Amino acid sequence: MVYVCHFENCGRSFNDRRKLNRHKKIHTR
Ligand SMILES: [Zn+2]
Repeated sequence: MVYVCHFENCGRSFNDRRKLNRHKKIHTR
């Protein structure tokens, strides 16, 4: 349904897992 990348500085809301599974790159390496 909805997914909120409320990381230790982020806060991005998304309406599918694919948007989060691609946003995760902004928190990779
Ligand atoms: Zn995030």
